[PDB]
Order: sequence, then C-alpha cells, then structure tokens
Amino acid sequence: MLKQVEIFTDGSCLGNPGPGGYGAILRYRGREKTFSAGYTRTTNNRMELMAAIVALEALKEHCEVILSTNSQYVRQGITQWIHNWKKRGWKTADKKPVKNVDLWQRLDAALGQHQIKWEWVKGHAGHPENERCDELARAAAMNPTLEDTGYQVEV
Repeated sequence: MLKQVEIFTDGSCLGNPGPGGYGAILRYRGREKTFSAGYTRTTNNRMELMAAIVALEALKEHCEVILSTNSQYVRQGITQWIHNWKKRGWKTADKKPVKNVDLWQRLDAALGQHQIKWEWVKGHAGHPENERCDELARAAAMNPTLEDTGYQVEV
C-alpha cells in the first residue's frame, strides 16, 4: 500500500561508560523488523543515537518517515544543535570536535535522504512499541557483544 515508514527507538546503558544497547522497531511497507544489539563500553546517548541510525540506515529508498523517541539528546541535537554545528564545521567554540561526531554525522548522512517527521514522547505517554524498545535495549545491555569503538573518553 506504500505508506509512511514508522520508526521507534530507544537506547539504554548501565553506568557511563557501561554496557548498553538499543531497540529499534521499523514498519517499512507492512512488515515489522526489530533491530537490537548490546555494546561492551559505551554511553547512554551514544546508544540513543545509535538506535535511530541503524533503523534509518536500513532504508535503501527515500521514504516519508516518522520517528518516535524519548531521547532528550536526539531531540536537542535535532531541534537546536545539529544545524549550528555544521555551519561551524562540527566543533565546539574552542575548536574541538563536537562530542559524538562519529555518530551525529553518521546520522545526518541518513537524516538527509528521507523526509522524517519528529515525534517526541514526553511524560512516557508514548506507545507500547516505544516500550518494546526499552526492554529490547535493556536486555541487549545485559549481554553486550559489539564494540563501541567510536567512544572517546573525554574530547
């Protein structure tokens, strides 16, 4: 029937750095594909971001997307930072790499292909799928397998 691809994300982690994971639910066409993996050393935000990438980077065709997340970080980066950063060569005021550059760029690469619509879940009063993610992500952290090579202590 074609339609609007529905994407759901969430990321979770024990500590910081600590082991963690992410949960993604994508409804491309009529199909539900779930993504989830856990990392050894990583952070909470890295995970939150990582979630929306893997999901977005799974679409080899320009779709009309809708992305629901409770990720304070993704929300802020996307509604207030991401622009201001490029227009400045992705670096802070002290000419240092913005934190999470691997990730924010890797994401923007994806972002700028499709026509995503942002759905920000507040008081948690955001969906039953938004929670499969919480669980999806919370377990993946319970037995991490991947490497969060990209994670840099300080910078």
